[PDB]
Formats: sequence, structure tokens, C-alpha cells
Amino acid sequence: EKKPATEVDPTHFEKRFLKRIRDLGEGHFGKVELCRYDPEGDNTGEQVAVKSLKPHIADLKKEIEILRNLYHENIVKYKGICTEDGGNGIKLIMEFLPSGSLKEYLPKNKNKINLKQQLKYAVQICKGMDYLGSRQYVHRDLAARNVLVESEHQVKIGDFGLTKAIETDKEYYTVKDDRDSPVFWYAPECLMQSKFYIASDVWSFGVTLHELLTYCDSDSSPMALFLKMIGPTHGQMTVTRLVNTLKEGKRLPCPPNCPDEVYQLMRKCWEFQPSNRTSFQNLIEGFEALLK
Ligand SMILES: Cc1nc2cnc3[nH]ccc3c2n1C1CCNCC1
Repeated sequence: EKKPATEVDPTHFEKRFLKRIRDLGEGHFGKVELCRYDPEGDNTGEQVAVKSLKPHIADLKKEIEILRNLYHENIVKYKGICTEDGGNGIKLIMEFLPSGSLKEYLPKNKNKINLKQQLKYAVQICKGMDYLGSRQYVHRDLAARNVLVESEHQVKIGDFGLTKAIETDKEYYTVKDDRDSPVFWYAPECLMQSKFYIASDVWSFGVTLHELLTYCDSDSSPMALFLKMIGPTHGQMTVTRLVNTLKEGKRLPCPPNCPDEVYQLMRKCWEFQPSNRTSFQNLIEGFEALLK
């Protein structure tokens, strides 16, 4: 067969040149690893973040198609895919951000990162989220560990494994498997009825903001703080207890050194009724007013 010219697709990453360095993070079905795409074989190739399945293909495939089509400075950049001649299997290739998530970066840089800079992170997170909301997506997994640091001045939403499209004319996505829910980040309606509204992402932003304000310290994490509030030994009764505490109107406490006007913005993310929650737009305005 007279075969045509072998054109280069910059988004096609060959498996044979994708060399593992270390693990970056892991769910239950997926893992991300730092790799070097090193076709010259001399360890000068580009570092990239590679997400694959643990030995759900259709899910990863939809995550790829979602990220590939998102274009925003506060959203991690798709770089491409890795596929094998055999087929079926696929890995997602993302830019690698050396500073990691807020979980790695914040505890190491307390001295550099003050309140104004935190509030700018908060604005950038809201802008990425708002951009996402406008494409009719609910993220469902917003948490400090899913916010990457591009530079001391810039963050990016850095994973989309649970992201779902909201149907046209509907206001929420109804979820089926919820076993692996980040319950300490989830709004009541997600916990009780398993429905996800954009306002549900707003709630999760509320807690992500808390983590940011406490610099992602483990003893101040939403999980640790909630378990302390309700009892850490209730096992299968934990979510119920959690739902009650929220129904009772309890919320995470104000972080030390968090000024009440920032805390009050946080509170509006946690109004019990979805409809009463501030929007990402309002949040952006509120934050911007504090930065003037
Ligand atoms: C911890 C971490 N560091 C990253 C650097 N670059 C990345 N690029 C894409 C992810 C990603 C990174 N991650 C996590 C983010 C949350 N999901 C697991 C990996």
C-alpha cells in the first residue's frame, strides 16, 4: 500500500516514551502520575501529569473530552492522550504543575502566602468554577487537593473525574454511585437526595475556601473538624449525624485570623437551601471588594 505522509499530532503521546517518575495522586479507579515524555531517551523531555485507570474506560474518556474542550487560565491544560495500537485503553495527559495542589503548597509556604493572596486564589477558583458552570457542568469534587498551584500568583482547578453535564432545562444531576463521596465537602441536598446543583459546587467551594484559609493543615481539615463536632466513632451512622448537624445549623468554625467579612462570605456558601446560596458571580464581587 502506497502509504501517505506520517503527520505529527502534538496531542498523541506514545506509550513507549512515557516514563514513570512518581505517583501524584489516586482515587479508587484512577491514578495520576508524574511522567517524563522522553522520546530522545536522555531525561530532558517534558514533565507531564498522566491519569490512567487502575486494573470505567468510558468515564475517563468523557473526562478527557470535557477537559480537552475547557479553555480558561484557572483550569489545568489538557495536553493530549496516550493510546495503544490494541485499543480500548487510554491515558489522559495534562500539564504538570511542580508546586502541586494547595495541599502540598500551602503548608510549605505559610510565610509567603498572606490573606490578600488567599483571596486572589479564592477569586481565581470562583472564575474557573463559574466558567465551568456556564458550560452546564457540575464539578462534584471541589476541594483544596483539586486546586493546583501554577505560581505564587495563580491557581488552577486540576481534576475533573466526577464532573457531569447538567441536562438542558434541568437544574441538577442525579447521581447513582455515591460510595466514594467526599461527604465532608458535600451540601445537604447531595447527602440526602443525591442531587447536584451548581449551588452544590458553591457549597463545596465554601469548604475549599476554609481549607485554603487554614493552609490545608491536616488537624484543621474539614474531615477532622467535622468528626470532632459529631463524634469520630459513629461508623455507618456518620453521614446521618453529619446531616443532622447541618440541619441543626452548625457549620465549620471561623479559621484563626480569618476576618469576619471573609467568614461571612463563607457562610453564604453554606445556606441550607440551594436557592439561598450566593453565586460564584456574587462571590467574585464580594472577594474583589475586599481587595480594593
Ligand atoms: C498532587 C498533584 N500535583 C500535581 C501536579 N500537576 C498536576 N497536573 C494534573 C494534576 C496534577 C497534580 N496533582 C494531583 C491533582 C489532583 N488529582 C491528582 C493529581
